[PDB]
Amino acid sequence: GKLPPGPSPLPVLGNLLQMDRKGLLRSFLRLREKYGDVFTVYLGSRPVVVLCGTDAIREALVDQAEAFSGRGKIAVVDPIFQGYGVIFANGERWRALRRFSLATMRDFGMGKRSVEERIQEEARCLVEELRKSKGALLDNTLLFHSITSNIICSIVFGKRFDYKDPVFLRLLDLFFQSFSLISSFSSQVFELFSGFLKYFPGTHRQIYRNLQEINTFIGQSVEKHRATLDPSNPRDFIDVYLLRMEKDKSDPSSEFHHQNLILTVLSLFFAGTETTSTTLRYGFLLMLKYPHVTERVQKEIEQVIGSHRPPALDDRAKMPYTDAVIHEIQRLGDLIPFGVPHTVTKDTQFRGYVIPKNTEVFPVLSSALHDPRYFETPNTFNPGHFLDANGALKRNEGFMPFSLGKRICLGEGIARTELFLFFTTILQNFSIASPVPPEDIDLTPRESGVGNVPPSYQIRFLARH
Ligand code: HEM
Ligand SMILES: Clc1ccc(-n2ccnc2)cc1
Repeated sequence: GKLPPGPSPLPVLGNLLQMDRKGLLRSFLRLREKYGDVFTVYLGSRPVVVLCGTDAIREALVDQAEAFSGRGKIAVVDPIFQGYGVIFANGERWRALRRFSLATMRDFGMGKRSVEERIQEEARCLVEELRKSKGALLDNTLLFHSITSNIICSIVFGKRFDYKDPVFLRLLDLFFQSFSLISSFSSQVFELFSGFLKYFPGTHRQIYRNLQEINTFIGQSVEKHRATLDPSNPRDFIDVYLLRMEKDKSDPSSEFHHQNLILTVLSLFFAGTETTSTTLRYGFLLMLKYPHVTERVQKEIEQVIGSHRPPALDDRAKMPYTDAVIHEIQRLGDLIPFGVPHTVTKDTQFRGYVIPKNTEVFPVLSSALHDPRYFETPNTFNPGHFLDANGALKRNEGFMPFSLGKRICLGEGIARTELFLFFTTILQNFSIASPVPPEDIDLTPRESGVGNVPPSYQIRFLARH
């Protein structure tokens, strides 16, 4: 049986000595050199199994997507989730919420259409709020978080917030700031010595007080939604959850109990707002480094969508180039370097090693988007990776930014749609430009932990006439 190869760990400390100074990801890469694609590492006491390569990630999450369908714990945030919510819940509790939220939000907009029209709309706004900026050097960080947040809030909270609404701007600002702490160094030195450090002050405390405020807003908005619930017509995700939360109060095992409502509404409100938004942020920072790549996208929009009607989702097909630039933005982006933690649900048999039940598994996704076996020139923005000789969209076994298996990003649908509608609708109406010389544009992440934060930058949105 035995666990995969890795360095011999010391008591308490685990393989802390073999760890690279830069952080976790870098470390897993420096060990893959000595052991290869699949190997074992001990983060302090807890042994994890790292997975590198496009192959290893699928042989596990795709070909045995049941023994790996288990969610692990993320150091700094377990305190607030304690295993609840739809993202961190396990076993039956997981399927319980997963299916519910996947179904609730779906037949409430998501799925397709109702949301598409919602996005073209939110985008329409993002376009007039940008005209207002009269193309003055701004910081799209906040604004971006807004447009992707509204899309999700309309599904969960049902309502939509104004771009300059103080409350709204605080949750957003809170999400951003928090993701940045969740991906900092402590958020990692914690993963290791969480039990050790938690007794002393640090950023781990700040991540708590942060999610707190949000949980409040979530919570105090559950009350508002409470006294206004017209069972004959639910308004959003909260109502539906409320209708079934009240319904099953005779089954003291129904995972539908506040704890979840808040933590699930937080999982969908944080992710739904966070990633899609910083992907575009990274996207555009990449559109300044390569202005010649923008001209094309703005031309492909011109041939297809023309320029007298907002981009529709259908257009993603007739626009194979822009599709590839996005897959490439997403690929180089790599917002989630080593995917949210996993765990085998049973004694699993993998490649010749026997991973005991409940053993944490990290699917280094970064080493799948950057894999040389599937991506020629993986470290170079190359819309080619996703195209054939006849210049058409081509699939690629290495493109797994949302991940794979039963734990695959619940919101892959929305996201891919939001990206294509916002991204083109903007480039359709505006033409980015920034004071920094393209060769000087740096894409190195500002923070790289469980998440990759693109450095902050200024960009002006010159209107196109
Ligand atoms: C730029 C877009 C996005 C990217 C790159 C992304 C990334 C991912 C990744 C890498 C995971 C972990 C998969 C795993 O367990 O191995 C995940 C999970 C998750 N994401 Fe996203 N995500 C995106 C947007 C969204 C959106 C728009 C929502 C909200 C509707 C969302 C909600 C979720 C949820 C609920 C999970 C947990 C799923 C589960 O436990 O089964 N994400 N996503
Ligand atoms: Cl702790 C954590 C992990 C993943 C996500 N996420 C973001 C987008 N999809 C998943 C949010 C929070």
